[PDB]
Amino acid sequence: NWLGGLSRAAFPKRFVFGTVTSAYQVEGMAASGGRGPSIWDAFAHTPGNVAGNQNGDVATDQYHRYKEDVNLMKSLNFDAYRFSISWSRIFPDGEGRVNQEGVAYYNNLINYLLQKGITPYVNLYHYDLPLALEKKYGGWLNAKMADLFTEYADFCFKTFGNRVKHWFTFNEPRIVALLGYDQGTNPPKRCTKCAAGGNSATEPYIVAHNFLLSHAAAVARYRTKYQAAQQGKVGIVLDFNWYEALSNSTEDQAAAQRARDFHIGWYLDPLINGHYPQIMQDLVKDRLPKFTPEQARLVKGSADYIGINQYTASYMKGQQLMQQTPTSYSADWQVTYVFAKNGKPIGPQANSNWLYIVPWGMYGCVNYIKQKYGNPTVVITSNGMDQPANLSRDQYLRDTTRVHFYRSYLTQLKKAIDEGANVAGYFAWSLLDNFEWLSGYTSKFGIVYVDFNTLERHPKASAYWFRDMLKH
Ligand SMILES: [Zn+2]
Repeated sequence: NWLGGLSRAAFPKRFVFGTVTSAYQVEGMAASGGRGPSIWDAFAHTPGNVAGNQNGDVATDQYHRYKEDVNLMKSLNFDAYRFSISWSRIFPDGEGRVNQEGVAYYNNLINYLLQKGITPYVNLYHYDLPLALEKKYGGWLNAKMADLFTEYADFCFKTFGNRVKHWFTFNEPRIVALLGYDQGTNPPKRCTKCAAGGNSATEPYIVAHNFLLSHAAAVARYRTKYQAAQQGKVGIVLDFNWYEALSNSTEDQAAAQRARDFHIGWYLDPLINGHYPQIMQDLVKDRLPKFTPEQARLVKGSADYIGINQYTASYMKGQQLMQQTPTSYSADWQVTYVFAKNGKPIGPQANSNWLYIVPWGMYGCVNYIKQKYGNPTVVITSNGMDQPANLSRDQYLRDTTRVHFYRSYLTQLKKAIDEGANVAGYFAWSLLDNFEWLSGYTSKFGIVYVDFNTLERHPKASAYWFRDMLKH
């Protein structure tokens, strides 16, 4: 049947299903309601940076329409909603003066969600550093971010935490490090070649270290000041795409494992075990910052659950490990990407070139975390695929590839859970077609279509699929 045997009964009791957005991608009102600019506002307003020179000034205008969108997600039988708070909408300069109008918006959103029986899962940060902090402090290159982020987090805990019980600090710090400071294609556009400056061999590691230290500091503040009264939880969201050895050779299996360690272990080994992966210590050496014993003890165990954003999988081919002049975080892995095996592609691509449709990658990732890291509580915090630009409304709505995508990926997640993986929830990226970063409005990830001329919402076939699967 079109559900393929899936329903709430096929998952654990009290398993959480939700949808996901982020502030800059859906809110709009980017320069209104008292919001200060983020590094993404500056980046997107520069000609050439985003597809079609588009930006998030208006986006889906969820700022004005949030009750429509909450009504819709309730009608589709979701239990929860993952969204982010824009740091610069609360603190336009990232520190100092509070924008009360911004505070009121998130109060209103949170209160309506609760009124409608949808649990808020709230991210503090989703790529959108206040531009003032980038300019004044140098953003995530500066260890002072720990203090700056903790003060912002403290405000959010105090202001919203009597109602919000499920927090995340960051979203995919690996992607910030990779695209912001290795390749230099996302803000602040730093890299060895880059006009803005940078060093692709050192800066990604500095940035990741500062995310880990800031996460740990924010959680320490939660636990020492707020947790007794509020009784909520705080985690982090990490991307993890699967790596499969191209062959059973020792060198191909070692390559796939190196890729896992440089991708997810970079954050998970510190968060679970209190140190960076051994292979990273061995290869990156003095370019990898060292936690002091005290810092390592603050980072270890500092995530109450691990959010995983899972989309795709790649084959990995190995090589003899060589002594090499450092060039970049990416080159440090000493692996070779491969997208076919035995003459067959690993899967077909969605609209995004990096997004190969590989449902068994979901099982791969979840099983791996279960087996390697002592089966921590995991929440799938994003999973989904995109349609291309320029389709007709009805073409967007008949999204049979996305229906197949969710049925297959959820069957694979179910397989892992039935084998004992401690997965507590699953969140579809995205509730709505939205501003997809460098792709702007040319990539459509939503289970709900948004007409970007009229701003009208129309649920796609995949939205009705969820509604059917999730009925109580
Ligand atoms: Zn509006």
